[PDB]
Amino acid sequence: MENFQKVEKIGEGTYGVVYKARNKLTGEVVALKKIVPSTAIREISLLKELNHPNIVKLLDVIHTENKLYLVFEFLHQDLKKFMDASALTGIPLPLIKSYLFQLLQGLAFCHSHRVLHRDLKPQNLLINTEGAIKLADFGLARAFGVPVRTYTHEVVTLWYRAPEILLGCKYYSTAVDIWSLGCIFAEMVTRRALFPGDSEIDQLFRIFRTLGTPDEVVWPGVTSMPDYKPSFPKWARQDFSKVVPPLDEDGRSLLSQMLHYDPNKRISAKAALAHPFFQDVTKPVPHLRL
Ligand SMILES: Cc1nc(C)c(-c2ccnc(N/C=N\O)n2)s1
Repeated sequence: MENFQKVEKIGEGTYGVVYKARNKLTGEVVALKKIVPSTAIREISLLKELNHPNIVKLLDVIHTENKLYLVFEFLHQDLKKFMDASALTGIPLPLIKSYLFQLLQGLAFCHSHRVLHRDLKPQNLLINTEGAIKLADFGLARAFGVPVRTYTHEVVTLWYRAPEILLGCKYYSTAVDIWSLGCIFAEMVTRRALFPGDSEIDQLFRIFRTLGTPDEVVWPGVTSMPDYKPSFPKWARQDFSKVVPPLDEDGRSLLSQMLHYDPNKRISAKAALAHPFFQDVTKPVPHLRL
């Protein structure tokens, strides 16, 4: 731990602040996240062996006097920022399409080894001047979870949370990740969050008012879920043409499938890569201001 010299604060996570750190030894620049039991360790240690070009590498795990340290490779920017930096113009489609392609490539990899992220948001997606984007804090939800607030004495984000999770399902699959990504995808195209809910019920209803209130017809077993309430308002499904304009039909189709209520009907990572939308996929370069 005394092998790193803090430089600045890359930000604050839901369970620990992130710092950019100089590696006294190698002298390499790394992302250091401070955070305990043994089960977690065995788990987060297992993540070290998991590596993919689009999965932000967990270089080394460091546990000292009940003070956990995650050492990650460093990337200079996250999508949340890059987006704020492109709100006026907007990310070019070719970059959106590639960013989604690579993201699923990664998702496909993790899910393949049955590793869910549970909490994908732009802020956990990192990019480099070379045109690549990677997933960060992946598989960390399994190790621990989330309090009532956060370490930073605040509150997380529900905006990208799937409905099964919002409805009480305690045994959710990889499908939840596809939902989050699909939301992100939509944000990239419109430059505004899809379901910016400010509470679980707001989150749910906001989702209801766009895709209609679910039921056994489109989501078999939906009424038997823990937090499902028969008294839910019955909204009608809005036209997707009004949701992600001006995205083309290939996009709307692909998105529609990433947002199917029924998790098992929801499109998978491996499958999304073969969807017509990636017929003309390339690898543009971003224009980050460092
Ligand atoms: C929240 C974050 N979680 C991780 C793992 C982050 C991260 C990872 C790599 N590089 C960076 N740096 C971003 N800007 O300087 N941030 S930011």
